[PDB]
Amino acid sequence: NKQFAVIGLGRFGGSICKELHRMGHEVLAVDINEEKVNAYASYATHAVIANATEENELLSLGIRNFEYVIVAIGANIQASTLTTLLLKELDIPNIWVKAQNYYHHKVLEKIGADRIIHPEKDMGVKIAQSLSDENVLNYIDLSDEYSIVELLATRKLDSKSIIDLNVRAKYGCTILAIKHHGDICLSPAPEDIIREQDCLVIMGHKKDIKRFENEGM
Amino acid sequence: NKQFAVIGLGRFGGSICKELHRMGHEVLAVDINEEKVNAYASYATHAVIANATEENELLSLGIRNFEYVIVAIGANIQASTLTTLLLKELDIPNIWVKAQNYYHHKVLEKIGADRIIHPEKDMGVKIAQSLSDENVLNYIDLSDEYSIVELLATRKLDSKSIIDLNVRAKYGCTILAIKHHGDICLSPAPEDIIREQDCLVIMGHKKDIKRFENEGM
Amino acid sequence: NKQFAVIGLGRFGGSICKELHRMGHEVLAVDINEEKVNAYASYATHAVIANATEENELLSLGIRNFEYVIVAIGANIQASTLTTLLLKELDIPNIWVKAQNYYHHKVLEKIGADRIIHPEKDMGVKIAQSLSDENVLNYIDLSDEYSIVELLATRKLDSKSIIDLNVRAKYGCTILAIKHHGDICLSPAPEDIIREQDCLVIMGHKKDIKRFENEGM
Amino acid sequence: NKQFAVIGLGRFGGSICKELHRMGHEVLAVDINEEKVNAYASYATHAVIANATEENELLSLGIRNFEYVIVAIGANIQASTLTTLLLKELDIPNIWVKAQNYYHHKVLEKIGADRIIHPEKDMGVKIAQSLSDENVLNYIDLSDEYSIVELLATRKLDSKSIIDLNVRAKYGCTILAIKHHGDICLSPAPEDIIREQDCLVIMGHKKDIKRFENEGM
Amino acid sequence: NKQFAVIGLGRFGGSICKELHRMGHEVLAVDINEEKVNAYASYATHAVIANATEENELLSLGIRNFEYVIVAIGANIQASTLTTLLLKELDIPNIWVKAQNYYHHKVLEKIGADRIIHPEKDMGVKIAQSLSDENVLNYIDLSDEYSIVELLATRKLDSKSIIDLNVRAKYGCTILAIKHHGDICLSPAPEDIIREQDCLVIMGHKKDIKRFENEGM
Amino acid sequence: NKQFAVIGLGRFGGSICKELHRMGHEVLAVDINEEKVNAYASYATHAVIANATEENELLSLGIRNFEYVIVAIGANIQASTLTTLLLKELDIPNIWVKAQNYYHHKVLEKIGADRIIHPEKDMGVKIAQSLSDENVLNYIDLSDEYSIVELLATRKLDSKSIIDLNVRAKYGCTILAIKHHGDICLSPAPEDIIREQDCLVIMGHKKDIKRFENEGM
Amino acid sequence: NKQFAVIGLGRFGGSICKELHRMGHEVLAVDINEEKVNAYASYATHAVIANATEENELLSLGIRNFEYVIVAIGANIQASTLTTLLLKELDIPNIWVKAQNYYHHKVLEKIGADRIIHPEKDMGVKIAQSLSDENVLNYIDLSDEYSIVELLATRKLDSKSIIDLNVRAKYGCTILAIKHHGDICLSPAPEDIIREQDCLVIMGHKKDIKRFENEGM
Amino acid sequence: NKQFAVIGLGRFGGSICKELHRMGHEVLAVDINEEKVNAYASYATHAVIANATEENELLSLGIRNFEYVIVAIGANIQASTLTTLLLKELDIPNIWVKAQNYYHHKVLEKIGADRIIHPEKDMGVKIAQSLSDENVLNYIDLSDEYSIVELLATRKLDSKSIIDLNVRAKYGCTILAIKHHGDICLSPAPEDIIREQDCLVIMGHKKDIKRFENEGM
Ligand SMILES: Nc1ncnc2c1ncn2[C@@H]1O[C@H](COP(=O)(O)OP(=O)(O)OP(=O)(O)O)[C@@H](O)[C@H]1O
Ligand SMILES: Nc1ncnc2c1ncn2[C@@H]1O[C@H](COP(=O)(O)OP(=O)(O)OP(=O)(O)O)[C@@H](O)[C@H]1O
Ligand SMILES: Nc1ncnc2c1ncn2[C@@H]1O[C@H](COP(=O)(O)OP(=O)(O)OP(=O)(O)O)[C@@H](O)[C@H]1O
Ligand SMILES: Nc1ncnc2c1ncn2[C@@H]1O[C@H](COP(=O)(O)OP(=O)(O)OP(=O)(O)O)[C@@H](O)[C@H]1O
Ligand SMILES: Nc1ncnc2c1ncn2[C@@H]1O[C@H](COP(=O)(O)OP(=O)(O)OP(=O)(O)O)[C@@H](O)[C@H]1O
Ligand SMILES: Nc1ncnc2c1ncn2[C@@H]1O[C@H](COP(=O)(O)OP(=O)(O)OP(=O)(O)O)[C@@H](O)[C@H]1O
Ligand SMILES: Nc1ncnc2c1ncn2[C@@H]1O[C@H](COP(=O)(O)OP(=O)(O)OP(=O)(O)O)[C@@H](O)[C@H]1O
Ligand SMILES: Nc1ncnc2c1ncn2[C@@H]1O[C@H](COP(=O)(O)OP(=O)(O)OP(=O)(O)O)[C@@H](O)[C@H]1O
Ligand code: NA
Ligand code: NA
Ligand code: NA
Ligand code: NA
Repeated sequence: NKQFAVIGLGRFGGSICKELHRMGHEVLAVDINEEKVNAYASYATHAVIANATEENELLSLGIRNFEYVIVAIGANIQASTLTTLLLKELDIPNIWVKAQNYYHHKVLEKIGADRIIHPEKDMGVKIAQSLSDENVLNYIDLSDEYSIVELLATRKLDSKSIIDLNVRAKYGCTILAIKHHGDICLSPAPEDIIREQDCLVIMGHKKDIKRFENEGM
Repeated sequence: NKQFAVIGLGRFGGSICKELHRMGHEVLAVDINEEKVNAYASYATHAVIANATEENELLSLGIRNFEYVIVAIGANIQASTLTTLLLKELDIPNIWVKAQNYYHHKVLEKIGADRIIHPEKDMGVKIAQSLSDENVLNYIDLSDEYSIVELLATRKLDSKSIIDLNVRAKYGCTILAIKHHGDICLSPAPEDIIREQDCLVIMGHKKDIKRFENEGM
Repeated sequence: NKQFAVIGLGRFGGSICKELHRMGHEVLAVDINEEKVNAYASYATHAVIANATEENELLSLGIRNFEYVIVAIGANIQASTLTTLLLKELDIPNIWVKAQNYYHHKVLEKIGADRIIHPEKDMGVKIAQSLSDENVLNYIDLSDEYSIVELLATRKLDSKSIIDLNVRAKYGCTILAIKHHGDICLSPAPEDIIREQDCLVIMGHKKDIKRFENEGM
Repeated sequence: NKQFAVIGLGRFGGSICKELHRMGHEVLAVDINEEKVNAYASYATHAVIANATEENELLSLGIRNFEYVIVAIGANIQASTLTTLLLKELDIPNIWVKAQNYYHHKVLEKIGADRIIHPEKDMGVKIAQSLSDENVLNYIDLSDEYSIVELLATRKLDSKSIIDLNVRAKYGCTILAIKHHGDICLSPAPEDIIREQDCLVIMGHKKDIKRFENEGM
Repeated sequence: NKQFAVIGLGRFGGSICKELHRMGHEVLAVDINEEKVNAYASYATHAVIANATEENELLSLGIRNFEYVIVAIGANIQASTLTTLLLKELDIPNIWVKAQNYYHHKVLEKIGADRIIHPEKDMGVKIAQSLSDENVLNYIDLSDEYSIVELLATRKLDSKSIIDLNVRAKYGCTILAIKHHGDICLSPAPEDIIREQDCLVIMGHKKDIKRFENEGM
Repeated sequence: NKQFAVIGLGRFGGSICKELHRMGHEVLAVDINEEKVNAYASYATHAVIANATEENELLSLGIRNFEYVIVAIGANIQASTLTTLLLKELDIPNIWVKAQNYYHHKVLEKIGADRIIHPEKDMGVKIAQSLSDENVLNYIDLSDEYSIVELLATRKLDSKSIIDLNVRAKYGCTILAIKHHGDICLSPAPEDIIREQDCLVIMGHKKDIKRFENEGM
Repeated sequence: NKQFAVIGLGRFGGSICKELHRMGHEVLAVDINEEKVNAYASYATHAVIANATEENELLSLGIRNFEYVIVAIGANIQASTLTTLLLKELDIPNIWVKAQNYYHHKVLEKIGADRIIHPEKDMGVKIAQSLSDENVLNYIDLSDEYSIVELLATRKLDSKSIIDLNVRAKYGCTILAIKHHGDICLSPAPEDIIREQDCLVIMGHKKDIKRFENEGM
Repeated sequence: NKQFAVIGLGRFGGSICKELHRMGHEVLAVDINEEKVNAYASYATHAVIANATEENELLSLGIRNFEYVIVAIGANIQASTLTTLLLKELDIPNIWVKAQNYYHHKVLEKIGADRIIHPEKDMGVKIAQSLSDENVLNYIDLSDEYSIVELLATRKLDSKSIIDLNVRAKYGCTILAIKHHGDICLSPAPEDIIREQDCLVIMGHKKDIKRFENEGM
């Protein structure tokens, strides 16, 4: 019953479509280029060649049978803009659009895009964070000051316990998860040790985590 | 600090350069497009116009002394491949490369790319997960089975204590954080309550977290 | 006098610029085409080569201080849209935009265009009205029902007085003006006569005016 | 019986065709681009894909069954020129052609075009008139010195009568129409009042109308 | 001598310019192609780079004072037409124009071209006449019926006197000239003989000349 | 039986083909562009779409059933060169080729072209001769020193006889033909007169003809 | 049974395919351009139009029934690179690839190309050797110091024996073959003579051969 | 030394230039591509940017004094042909030309090319011979029947003497050289043995050599 349409098969849009189909959902792959439709037809419940900037073709797809629509056109600003305008004028509930710059974001905001995504920009900032800090594998920001960070275990952390490396007192951070040799310990007891090259999931303020990385690692 | 060289100022590479310079790192912005080098001039230490595939221009850039080199050319496969093979011939320790498809990733593997990144693919996976479940704001996967997940609160959770929603034994998860009205509570107590439209950071197995999303949300 | 800035010197925009400068107004002629800026140089106060979609060039033009800004780019939808959104971000009070189709008009509505113009459409309507009825030279519509209409005289009207063609009671209209042999009579008397190939300015309901065109012409 | 052919479907030509069809006439939409024919087929009694610069195709349309022919090609000077030459050499009674510049007008004049239209230029001068004079909504020029002008009612005109604002004596102009809240009074008696934001249709010399606008408004 | 201006240095126009300068005439070689103006520089009095369709450049060339202006642009119809209409607006007495097809010839007729030339067409007619009859070297048509024709001699004419081949009464023609071994005899006598592979200039009706070509050759 | 093939339908080639067909011959029109074949099919005994630079297509036309072949490709040097090489390697008796420059002539000479034609160049020199000498309508060169010239009769020649204007004694030229009001007198008697605007066909040395034009005209 | 696939029909690849077919082998000609397939279909046991950079098409050809595969694409570096990567990932035993530069060679080496060929470069060095030494017809290098060289017999060598021109003692080289008037003597006895313009196949160190050429020739 | 001029720096021509300069010859590297002239600057005596088809630039290069001129343009047939005809018109003694197909070779034959080379074709023949027989490393053909061939040794030949493999009488060939472990033995004795993975230089009839390859290898 729940229906997703993915217009603009690219890296972002193709990933969205393939992942939504893998999850067992109803997805329609839409693209103006025939080769992209041929490539993503195996990964969609239905795939059509449609110039989504044309109205008639959009109505022929039955764009109104879809609860969610994702305009993944991010390089052609005019195409994405007028596709989103068409979709909003056809009373589509949820419209998520890939953006290209701040001004494309402003245009999509003014025309009524329900969600605007900047994939390359967010990945750029995350990869820069992992770049300057070689210890960070991944993280998630709780706010402008707090976050949960996954770290690669260290020369200094090898064979040390959670009270030997106390963080709730020495840094104000909380030990959260340990990953060793494929196994994963959640909410670990104060007796658990950490070996080198393990995955340490910690949580707290960014500055305290950086201080732990500088002194405790 | 450190020495980063961002070849190919795109959305991804430009975000990398801007974020790295915001954190005060020496970042060399390299591109072939004059307007691209003009766009990130104030957002980098040195912004030079140069063709990265030419060995003479790479020697002119002094690229052999940089510790970190990130090429962000994804659409142009030949340029990215030859630039990566060049930098590897110049014996660069850290080479991070943005890829476009599986075969580009494999050809970067064979020529010695240190870290290959697929930004749009991972972001599409994340946004598709957020699309299938509107409650999920952000998340991070500890493995192929356990994750830390951020949720948006529901009318079904307004003014309900943490002990009322026992997640340690009813589902085997752990509530981690409560963001409310711009403030944030880390590692809360069983007596703290939940209002609607709050940010709930939980941690546990994916299936158990979604079981909560079904039963209690 | 006033401050007008005509971005996009086209046929429409070039006519605007030429006419406004003929009446002695400070008009800034802005275009990307060097030959276009060279064409209207003597027909404007300042004629500058600049890309209107670039924010830096718009700041260089001092466009933030102008009271009236008219962008005449119709064919290029993306350039017109981003220029309009730019000028609105710069808080311009009066933004007049030339449009190309309905969706361009809507996207200009959503980004805050002050007045959207469709020159070719309205002129086509007028010329089609003049085509269906060869008697109509020009006209202006007071509403969707009443108009002031200019006619070319017919052999059926040579040397016939205004009282002979009673239009106030026979059709409910009013004869307004009589152009003859380069001279012009405004608000004529019932004793003035009509010769053929004269300009007859009448006013009234469209259906009644055409009823006259049928019966008396 | 009366037949119109509209060659050159653009903004101007498309408007002409759609308006002529709305009026209940026989129109044939001709265009070299298939998409334009597909778009305007719903708005024409018949629509064909024809390269109107080719003779054979023009004869195949039966261009001789048409009393009126409108060459709305205004960007390609050679195409419009040779289409008009073909049409005049095929003994078409009325040929109306959209022009682009003064020299295209001269060429069409020399080859025998029955009417030459400059839509963008006329709209440019009219919009410039409405630009410098913010009170003018629309107008119609009776001669180089006299015209009928429609104006937006003023702060000063609110709740004032036609003898309180005497124009036949104080300015030499004639009150002609009033439009208030959707209703429209024609040839109004001296007792009618005028409220703010009403539409005031006046008629007279341009200088007297401007003096009224300066002092009386 | 005289003032010629060859606009559009092509094969035809370049030949005109080269031959006219060889005979010592002031010839202005005008073209848009820089290499074309460089090619005929030593073969003209003045060779200037200029766009002929621009009125300002034509005024810069001082083209209004030239007595003879020959535009040789044939492929580009619009450029040739506008250049011709320009030069006619500048009141040039002698305007010679190279045409490409019948409609280009007609549009040059209507805009006032003084002499329209079709070089390739006439040369094709001449070469086709020489192809149908290998005896014909060159010819000139006095009318649609009588011509002066040059023939190549045949074994059937070696050492035969002019009185032996009576052409004044047997066919009604006149033998005019005998070219033999680099020498040439004008208006020969009945006693002069003919050798093979000579140039025989005859004059008369086409049918009678070909009757000779059949019977005596 | 006699067969002509015309490859390269242009102005020159199209004229050759149309004139050869008008003469009642067997012509095959060959062109790579489909529109040219469609245009010249009505003027050829057979017309085909063939890329004449391909061998297989040439053999499929039966290029060997043709005694004469005319490569009228004059703008593409490589196409004409390799078509002529193919034709000579297929043992075609007579190959006549349109040339473009002296070096193309040399190439066609070396590869074995039977005849090389420079139509535009010859017409250029002839039109230049008619340009500098406004009296010359047409002519034919007998040698480097002698020629027959057709002239427009003169103010001075009006109503004068052939002995009154003696040329065999005063100039060494021979009176040859007179054309008056459509009639044409050949080999005229010494009593024939010449009126103004008549056509005077004279024959002799170029210098004597020029002296006659200067003094006798 | 033995199967060769030749992808990339060019001069090199076309020669490989035609020669392999002449030898009586099983060859499949693959090319993205239809005309190349049409040209080489007569010279291959099977020829198909296939975009070899696409996987699906490669599997459809049955690229796995081929023991040898030759990627003769040498101008498009990306196409050849990704075709070779596909072929190696499909477990093709022998992959021989035409290269373009040293860096393309390095890429093909890293991705696992079984053989890399530089045809133009090797022919360039061989033709340069024959250029500076006009006596060398062909040769074969045994090592960096020894080679067998074929030479054109000399003015000095005419009618001289193998002991009269002793090379095993005077130069350290070995006489190997003589070719005279089409006949060829192998391992010749000490009595054989050598005439001028014969072919002399000698073998030894490069320096001794050059000394023989300088003094003995 | 000598004077070589390499026009058209390609893979073949660039290899020629590099090898000839390595051997210390005055080589003029001529190309139209600026980057190509910049690439071989250090690998030539003089590297000049020039269009070879322009006669003026060829005179500027002083090409008329060079003894050897090698044009390596193969893809561009017209440029190569006109350059060759130019250099032949300048009476160059030695003109070597790279060809692309048979007809290009013939047109170079007809215009007087001294030596025409087909590098890719001959290399394809050689590599196809090495493909049909993996034992063949290199070879040189003494005629259409006898060759000197280099083989890779087989397990079937390890530690077998030359007299054990009698090739003079069993097959009529002669073993010439044995390369082993970087050393090389010329004209070996019957007592020398053969190890596997050695280079065996043999000489004789092709059929007899392959008979050995079958029976003894
Ligand atoms: N009407 C349309 N107009 C334009 N593109 C369309 C349309 N319909 C579908 N598409 C497809 O949308 C895709 C948008 O990809 P594009 O290259 O423009 O963006 P991108 O942001 O660079 O891509 P990526 O998602 O890989 O980051 C293209 O594959 C295009 O074929
Ligand atoms: N050889 C090169 N040398 C330097 N810069 C280059 C080179 N090739 C491409 N670039 C630059 O790389 C940038 C990104 O290239 P491209 O458009 O191929 O990437 P993309 O992956 O499609 O973009 P995005 O990063 O926005 O997803 C551009 O600014 C381009 O100018
Ligand atoms: N970004 C820009 N900045 C400045 N000038 C621009 C820009 N984009 C277009 N123009 C100019 O706008 C003018 C008109 O543009 P365009 O051809 O798209 O309009 P049009 O509506 O088709 O024309 P017309 O006004 O004659 O109907 C041109 O002179 C062009 O150079
Ligand atoms: N034979 C033809 N040659 C050229 N255009 C043709 C022909 N037949 C039809 N057309 C159409 O005529 C139209 C002319 O529009 P064009 O863009 O050239 O003019 P314009 O003056 O800029 O348009 P507008 O009327 O919107 O102001 C095009 O849509 C074109 O497809
Ligand atoms: N507007 C222009 N102003 C000046 N020169 C021009 C202009 N347009 C074209 N030319 C020149 O006219 C010459 C001939 O033009 P074109 O190729 O259209 O003629 P053509 O009739 O095909 O040639 P040919 O005379 O060889 O038969 C060229 O040298 C070109 O550069
Ligand atoms: N194989 C072919 N290659 C190229 N042109 C071909 C071929 N076969 C036929 N043609 C035709 O030959 C004609 C040659 O005309 P082109 O414009 O090249 O020469 P031109 O000398 O400028 O012409 P013109 O005869 O009018 O002076 C073209 O119409 C082309 O379509
Ligand atoms: N997938 C493909 N991508 C690109 N080219 C392909 C592909 N499949 C076949 N081909 C063919 O491979 C050939 C490669 O020739 P190309 O001109 O690129 O190389 P080259 O090294 O200059 O050639 P040559 O072998 O003559 O030296 C072309 O004819 C092309 O049509
Ligand atoms: N007229 C010219 N004058 C000078 N250089 C030229 C000219 N035309 C082509 N070249 C040069 O010749 C070189 C080779 O040309 P092209 O690409 O046609 O040859 P190719 O045979 O395909 O190449 P390769 O030698 O690698 O097989 C290029 O560097 C090109 O710039
Ligand atoms: Na992207
Ligand atoms: Na317009
Ligand atoms: Na021509
Ligand atoms: Na090559």
